[PDB]
Amino acid sequence: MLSFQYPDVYRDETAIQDYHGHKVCDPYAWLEDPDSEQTKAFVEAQNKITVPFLEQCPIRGLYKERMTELYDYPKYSCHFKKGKRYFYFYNTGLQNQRVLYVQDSLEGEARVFLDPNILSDDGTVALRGYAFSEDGEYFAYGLSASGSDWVTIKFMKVDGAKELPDVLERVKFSCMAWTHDGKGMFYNAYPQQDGKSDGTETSTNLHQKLYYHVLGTDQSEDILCAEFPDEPKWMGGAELSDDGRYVLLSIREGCDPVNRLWYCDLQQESNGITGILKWVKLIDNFEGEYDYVTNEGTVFTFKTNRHSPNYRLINIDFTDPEESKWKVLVPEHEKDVLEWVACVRSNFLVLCYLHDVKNTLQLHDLATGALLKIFPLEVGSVVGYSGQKKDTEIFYQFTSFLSPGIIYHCDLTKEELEPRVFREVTVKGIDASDYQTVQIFYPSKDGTKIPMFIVHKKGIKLDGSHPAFLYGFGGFNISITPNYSVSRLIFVRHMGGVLAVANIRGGGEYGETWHKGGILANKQNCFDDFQCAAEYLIKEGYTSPKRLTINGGSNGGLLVATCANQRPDLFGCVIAQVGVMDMLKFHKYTIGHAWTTDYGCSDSKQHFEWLIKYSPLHNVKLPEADDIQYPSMLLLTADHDDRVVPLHSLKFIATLQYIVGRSRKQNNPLLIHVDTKAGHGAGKPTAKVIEEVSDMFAFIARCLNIDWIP
Ligand SMILES: *C(=O)[C@@H]1CCCN1C(=O)[C@@H]1CCCN1C(=O)OCc1ccccc1
Repeated sequence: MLSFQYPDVYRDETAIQDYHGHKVCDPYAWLEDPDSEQTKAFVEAQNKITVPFLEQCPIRGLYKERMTELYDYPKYSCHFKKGKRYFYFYNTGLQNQRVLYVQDSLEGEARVFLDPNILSDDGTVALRGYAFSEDGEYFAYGLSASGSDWVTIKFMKVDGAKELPDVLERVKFSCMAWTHDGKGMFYNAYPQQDGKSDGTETSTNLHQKLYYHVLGTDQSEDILCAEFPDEPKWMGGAELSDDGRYVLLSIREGCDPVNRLWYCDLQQESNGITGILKWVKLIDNFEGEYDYVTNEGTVFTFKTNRHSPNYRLINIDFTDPEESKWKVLVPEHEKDVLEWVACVRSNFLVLCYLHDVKNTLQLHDLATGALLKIFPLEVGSVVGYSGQKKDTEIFYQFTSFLSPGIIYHCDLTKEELEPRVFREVTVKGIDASDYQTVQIFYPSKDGTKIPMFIVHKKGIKLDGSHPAFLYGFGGFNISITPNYSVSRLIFVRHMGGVLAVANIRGGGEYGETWHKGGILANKQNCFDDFQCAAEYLIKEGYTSPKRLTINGGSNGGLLVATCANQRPDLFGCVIAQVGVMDMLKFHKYTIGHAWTTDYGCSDSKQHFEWLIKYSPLHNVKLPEADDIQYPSMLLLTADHDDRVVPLHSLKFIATLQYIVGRSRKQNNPLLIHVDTKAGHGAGKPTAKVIEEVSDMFAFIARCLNIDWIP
């Protein structure tokens, strides 16, 4: 199998740090500098062995060809109205980036409004955020290059798609909100910093501020509206109330679903937006989340988790703000999570719930909160929606494991609300009726029942002979719901595989309690839950250890890397994408400081004690038993991944190759592929997406010796 030799990698044996009395050696600390000749040489040498390994077996070509054929289907976003026009995103099939279209009426001819594809040869410049002025006549849009979180905001006049001179730099993790007078827009920007700000730097991002840009002026003239100099990690995002009277500021610190909520009655400004606004600190702590839904005068409707982990809707009257006075409009459900809420047609509320990891959609009355209509959906997820307060209709997109998705439309002006299919596309080549999706609940180590979806060809024998692909994330209140994936379906159909997704703790599937069950001191619950999912698939006969592959990205990369260290005997292959591997230093780079709410921080003695036990980089160790080696492992990262700096994967693979790779019993490959002109993943062009999945499945195919099934 292995016809390559791992590259020489210098070990700085003097790199020792004391963590509250615990000495930790970091021999590859030098890989933290992306710009050094040493790090660049390291990346080149790794890619040098990884690429030929992935490209050698013709199965990569077969997969790539089938992926290009099957992924080539029309992809539409929900239509949405702004002013007197309708807009929608659309990709004919294989365009690198989806294009934004505009039409003057639902029946009118559409025309290209904004095509990101012409901004680069390889589709590496992508739209990242946008906002139309209240009247829909002006448009602001963010552009990111090479996958970086950094954004440059540009502007256009909608009538005639005219490019305007306005350009905003140093924008990142930014809100985009126009004042209803159409004069300008609020946005966030970071102070100037030494070195690069292109996605290849590792510099921590602090002191984000809120600015107001007046259309037709230079950015140097922008008004500073809010800043938190004594709290470097605070981030304040603005949004205008539906009536345009109030600017609502949501201040966050970390990744927990909580925020301070301050407001500014624009009518009360002495002379417009001229400097720091007269903020009224309605909710001035980080004890709960308050997500604006709508307001009627001074009565504000918010979605909250304040003493309601499954979320609920409350009305806070700015004129009688005390908590004891808040009205509960839609009480918290016993088990179902209220995911999001939208106000449409003035007095209707669209509520989307997650019931056992499946979405439900319903219409409620704004005044009473009473249920009015249930919008029927098959088992799956609602991944798109449109319908603001002044709109008289809604569009929503549904997807599932076996269906590319349906876009529905409902005219809310009709006495009898009847949702209708507005757009639907089927993928020729994947007959959804040949497969079935089942949801089971398995007990974890502590007995907690964890949901898991399994997708497989109908009528298979549970004899343990099938290759399996198990996916998990487990963290940040993120719910892993059903979604359509051509790449995974090719694994099922053409590689005879079984797909599994485990809804492990740390996610938001069962509200904030589920989230808390997989963070801080309890992070190990995530790893235990996932390992138990693998054991369930094995015990029930869906697969066997040597045929099992586990995959996860970012926090999911951490998930699979830890599982490889803790239970190498349980998996045959592990693909960790853009994963956090150095749990002792993650907080030091870019936006990593925000993740301490889920993981803790090594600066704390108590936290260090939890972290050191599972940190991937610090737990690589040769399996005790002679008959056990590490599973085949592939780490995937990119040079502009400024979300999770690539040094995580670089130090981790150096460690894996040295400690485990050098052992005689280790025959399974331990590799890394670092892509160029790409980042964490958002905005990645179709061409790159195709290459990435082709790499993943070719790796699985080679390592597990799986034959292609025509
Ligand atoms: C991938 O899971 C990485 C590593 C662990 C957390 N994470 C993220 O990307 C998190 C979770 C999804 C969003 N995110 C993030 O850092 O967003 C940036 C941010 C914006 C605003 C406030 C705080 C953070």
